[PDB]
Amino acid sequence: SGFRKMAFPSGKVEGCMVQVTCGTTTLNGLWLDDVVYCPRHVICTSEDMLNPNYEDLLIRKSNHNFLVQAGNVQLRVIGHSMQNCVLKLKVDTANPKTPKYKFVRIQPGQTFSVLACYNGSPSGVYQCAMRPNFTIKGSFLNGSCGSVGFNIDYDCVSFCYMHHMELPTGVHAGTDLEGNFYGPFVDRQTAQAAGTDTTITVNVLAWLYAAVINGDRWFLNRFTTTLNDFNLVAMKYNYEPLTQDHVDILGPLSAQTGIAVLDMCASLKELLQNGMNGRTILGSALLEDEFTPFDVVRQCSGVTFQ
Amino acid sequence: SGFRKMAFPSGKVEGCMVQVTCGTTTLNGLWLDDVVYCPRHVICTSEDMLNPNYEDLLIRKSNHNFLVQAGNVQLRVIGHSMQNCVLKLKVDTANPKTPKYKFVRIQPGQTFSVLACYNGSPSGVYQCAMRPNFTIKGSFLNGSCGSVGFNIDYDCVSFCYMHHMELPTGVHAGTDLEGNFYGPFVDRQTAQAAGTDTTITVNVLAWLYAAVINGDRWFLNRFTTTLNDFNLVAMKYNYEPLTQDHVDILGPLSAQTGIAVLDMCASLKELLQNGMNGRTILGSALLEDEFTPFDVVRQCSGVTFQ
Ligand SMILES: *[C@@H](CS(C)(=O)=O)[C@H](CCC(N)=O)NC(=O)[C@H](CC(C)C)NC(=O)[C@@H](NC(=O)[C@H](CC)NC(=O)CCOCCOCCOCCOCCNC(=O)CCCC[C@H]1[SH]=C[C@@H]2NC(=O)N[C@@H]21)C(C)(C)C
Ligand SMILES: *[C@@H](CS(C)(=O)=O)[C@H](CCC(N)=O)NC(=O)[C@H](CC(C)C)NC(=O)[C@@H](NC(=O)[C@H](CC)NC(=O)CCOCCOCCOCCOCCNC(=O)CCCC[C@H]1[SH]=C[C@@H]2NC(=O)N[C@@H]21)C(C)(C)C
Ligand SMILES: [Cl-]
Ligand SMILES: [Cl-]
Ligand SMILES: [Cl-]
Ligand code: NA
Ligand code: NA
Repeated sequence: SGFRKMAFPSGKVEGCMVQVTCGTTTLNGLWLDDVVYCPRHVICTSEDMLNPNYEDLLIRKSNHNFLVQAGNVQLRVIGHSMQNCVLKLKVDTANPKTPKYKFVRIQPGQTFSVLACYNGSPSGVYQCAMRPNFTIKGSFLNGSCGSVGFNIDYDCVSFCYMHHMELPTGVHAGTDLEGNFYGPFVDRQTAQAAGTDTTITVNVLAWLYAAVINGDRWFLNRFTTTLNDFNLVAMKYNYEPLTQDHVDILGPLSAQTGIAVLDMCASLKELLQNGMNGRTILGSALLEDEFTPFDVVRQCSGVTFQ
Repeated sequence: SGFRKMAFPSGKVEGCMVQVTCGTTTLNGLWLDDVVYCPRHVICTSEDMLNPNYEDLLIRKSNHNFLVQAGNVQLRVIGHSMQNCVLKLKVDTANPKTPKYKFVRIQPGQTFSVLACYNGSPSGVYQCAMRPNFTIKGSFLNGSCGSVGFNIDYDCVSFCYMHHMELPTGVHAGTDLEGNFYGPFVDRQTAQAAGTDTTITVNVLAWLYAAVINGDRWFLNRFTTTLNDFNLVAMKYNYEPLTQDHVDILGPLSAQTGIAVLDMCASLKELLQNGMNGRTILGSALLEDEFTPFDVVRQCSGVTFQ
């Protein structure tokens, strides 16, 4: 038993991380097969990141204007193209450690592991969620771009995020592995703001089910609620409205625990209105929203089948 | 910027994980060089884990009573010995992926990454701390024994924990890699209890420095305190007494931020007496104690030198 912010094992992604340098710009690349993927802003100088012309910048470059190092061993670039906001660099050697993989574009509320990298080298792993405003609450410094987010399913790595920038609020923005931004953001040093964020209601409910699985039951009450009366309360506390589809995906946890989804909604309603009274739930004084229903089943049972 | 519960990249440890089976007991082993390390209770049957005689159980076994699988490929055992609560299994093949490593025994308050494993296969990574009562607040199920805790320094893996059991309070106990229990625990299914736990004061202070580094400053006040007047308050809230040695190891964060350690103690005193008033610090309503001073410097700067 126990319930932690759990990330996927990072080794399969570590074997893909390389360094990419173009001019006075160095960052991280993802080496899969004979392609290295990386943020297109590697082709900028610092003096030219406010409103760059990537199209011009790219034609002006040749394959020898890209040092790719896999640790110590240079990889010769033999081709270069841009898709949306990523650079694809064709190299002369397929990565022997390329895992089984997919490029996926995730939905807001979905979680993933981030391998934070510097100088093409893995530094740390943590878990986070695509926020409803298409930002992530990451931990990233200068040099971290090209770090990726991923889920693992079987021996299959689903890459979902590549890091590009920090907004002034201290939150992070990036792309899918086809180079398409999550949210209404562009890769330039302009005054962009995220939407006001919201609490991921279905994840809060999933995490109250994890608390019950782990013997933490004090907040369960004898009441029920309708979906609309729940949303009337929840939206007052800046929770996303709960949808029938979200009730549906909670069904397996409801069946496992014997607590009806709208009964768990009743418990959450009372927690929002009354607060916790100095109590905690799985060691938290806040209601956590960065575990999906799948995350709860994986950590509480699925891992034993690894 | 940003501050997450960050684990070390797990790939170097993933390359060491194998499965060990002896009879009706399967768990995880750590394969370094030509030795596999694992909990000695692999030599029990379930019916015989209440008060086993490991000495007897061990002599009754031969090298062919141990199936070691590195994924699909069996490793022939050519010798077997017991040190404290670990089994060492000599095999005929040194692990080609053995990292540079040390066995270290950590202190209470120190943090480490856990690679949780089932069937000799990596399932998840999370960060935790050796609690003052020599337990850890883990996430472990049936099949997880032999999962390890570690820190990485350079390319060097310091192994500090091997998982053996869960106490009735839902917390975890285990050994160093020489098989010595952290705390007053034994590897048998008897009614053992941990000491009442305490809050790791120096880690709370480290995490208030991380909050200041990351622009979260609301809780800083104009006051100072003496060490004894601080401990008078802190011990009332179940905090470990702050020692001069703990003040000393906060010095680098004090110099970086320009906030004197005893001024930060004054801010923590006011937080303990008044509470947060619905405010949060780095997204928490509780004062977090599972980041060391080193953890804060690593995540806020050190990683850029990876
Ligand atoms: C990874 C990179 S690496 C290489 O280090 O590995 C890092 C990861 C960072 C992290 N901590 O997570 N990423 C980066 O460093 C980013 C790279 C960028 C290429 C995306 N950068 C950042 O993350 C930086 N973040 C930002 O800069 C953010 C969001 C991008 N923004 C801000 O912080 C707020 C800044 O606002 C300042 C105001 O900016 C301008 C306002 O925008 C509107 C104007 O836009 C149109 C521009 N117009 C022109 O240029 C016209 C020119 C010609 C006509 C002119 S000339 C005379 C006329 N008069 C006029 O008025 N106009 C006419 C960072 C580093 C975190 C801060
Ligand atoms: C990893 C293993 S694996 C194989 O699955 O990979 C797992 C990880 C578990 C996890 N979730 O983290 N680990 C385990 O399964 C552990 C393996 C063990 C070998 C350590 N087990 C556990 O973690 C279990 N945990 C526990 O069992 C814990 C702590 C060990 N304890 C409890 O939960 C509380 C249980 O208390 C029950 C009472 O027990 C007995 C009281 O103890 C005092 C007595 O001790 C002396 C015994 N005396 C004798 O035997 C005397 C016999 C002869 C004389 C007798 S006969 C007639 C006379 N009359 C008398 O009165 N006496 C005389 C677990 C699985 C989590 C619950
Ligand atoms: Cl939701
Ligand atoms: Cl302390
Ligand atoms: Cl909290
Ligand atoms: Na919803
Ligand atoms: Na102390």
